[PDB]
Amino acid sequence: GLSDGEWQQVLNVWGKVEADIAGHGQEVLIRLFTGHPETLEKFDKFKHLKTEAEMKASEDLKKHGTVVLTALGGILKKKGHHEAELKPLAQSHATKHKIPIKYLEFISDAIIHVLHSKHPGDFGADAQGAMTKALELFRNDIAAKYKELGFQG
Ligand code: HEM
Ligand SMILES: [O-]
Repeated sequence: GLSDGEWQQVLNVWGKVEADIAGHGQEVLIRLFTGHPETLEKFDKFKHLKTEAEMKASEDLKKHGTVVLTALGGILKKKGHHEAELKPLAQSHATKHKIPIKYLEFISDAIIHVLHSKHPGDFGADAQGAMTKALELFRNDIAAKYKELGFQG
């Protein structure tokens, strides 16, 4: 797990995201979709976004970005005691949305990239280490639920 010091770093970094949840959410999803087009296909409502300009101009994409980061933020604030919050998310993503765990790795990487992109020089090595541990814990706990369901893709 993460140490108290690491969780404090995670939540300090998260404060940066909370100042502009929509902007961060939008950029994380655009980073995901442009770097891994196959992920866009999992969203029937975003499949029409044929270009990054259309992605940038989509208010519904920003809306979903807000939903995604709000959910992740809720989980992070639990500092690992997130079973009740994480289980339903893991189950909807495996059973309803059919999201392979690889795509969760992709979005975790996108979050780290967006943090550096929006806060260059202000997302330190310690902060990156802590946030990475938090995202890995998140991903790994979802993976355990995916294994329970026998879900691969
Ligand atoms: C940080 C990771 C993620 C978080 C916190 C997150 C959170 C959410 C939430 C809260 C919802 C709405 C409630 C629900 O259906 O469970 C949702 C819906 C959805 N998610 Fe995610 N998600 C994550 C990653 C992904 C990834 C990586 C994909 C696909 C590559 C994905 C695909 C979907 C789809 C298709 C929906 C339904 C969208 C719609 O048509 O309204 N999610 N997600
Ligand atoms: O999502």
